[PDB]
Amino acid sequence: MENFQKVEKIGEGTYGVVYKARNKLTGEVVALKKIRTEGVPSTAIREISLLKELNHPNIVKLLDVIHTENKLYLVFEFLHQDLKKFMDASALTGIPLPLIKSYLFQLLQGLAFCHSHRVLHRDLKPQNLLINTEGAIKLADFGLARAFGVPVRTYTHEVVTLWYRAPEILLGCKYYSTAVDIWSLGCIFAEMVTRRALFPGDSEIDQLFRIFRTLGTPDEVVWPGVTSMPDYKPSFPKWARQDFSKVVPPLDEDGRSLLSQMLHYDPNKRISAKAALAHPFFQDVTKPVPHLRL
Repeated sequence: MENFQKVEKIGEGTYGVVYKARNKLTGEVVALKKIRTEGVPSTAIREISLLKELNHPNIVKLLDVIHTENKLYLVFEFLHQDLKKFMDASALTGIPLPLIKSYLFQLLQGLAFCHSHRVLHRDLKPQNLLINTEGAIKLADFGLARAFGVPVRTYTHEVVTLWYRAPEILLGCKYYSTAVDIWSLGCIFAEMVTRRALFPGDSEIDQLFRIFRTLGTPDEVVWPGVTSMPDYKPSFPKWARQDFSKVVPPLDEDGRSLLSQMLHYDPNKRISAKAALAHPFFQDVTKPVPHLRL
């Protein structure tokens, strides 16, 4: 750490505490994440290391991976604000549609890039979407999920957010696909629009039932194979699907259409990041600048 000039805490991540730090030599200001060890898995080291090559305007750059004394530190490019803070800040008037559309468009490009490289996020949420004064938005922590493992109960017992988890994950499918990220982003899109989380579950079953209550309990017609999923129970209540117009008012039909394809139950039917970028909803996309108070 003596390589940095007085580092200061700025939050708690899934794996550990996140600090803002300045490199004593380069003068560069960066984000420093200490990963919470049994000597740290070599398997994880090589996988995380590969992410250093994933460069894209909409992906938070992984600068370095430092392994020392059973300790793993990840050095990332620093951005001053996250979408969760920005949404809370925009709570009164709501984020303007052009800015919501620009952010969604950029996030889909970031997802398309990662997915075309066989890298999945698996834990997307407003907190790991960082923005800057230029109107850019970037995905943070891509690939860390598969690199390490699924969350459970951190040293700080930090309550893991389930709000953006895809249904196939909740129903016990062990083989996650790129579709889980599209689901999460759909949930985030809905949240920017309505200013309220779409599915704020307080437990895994409550999360699943909130999804069922809004999109309808899935069956073999809409999701072939769903009744044979590991955690599926014939006892799940059967809720009828609600009208999308009631889901994200007052989003227009282009937006409602895209969200519906992002929220398809069948991971195989769910729209890919690539196809989503070509949806009519983005026909008039622009890049407005947000008003950030740093």
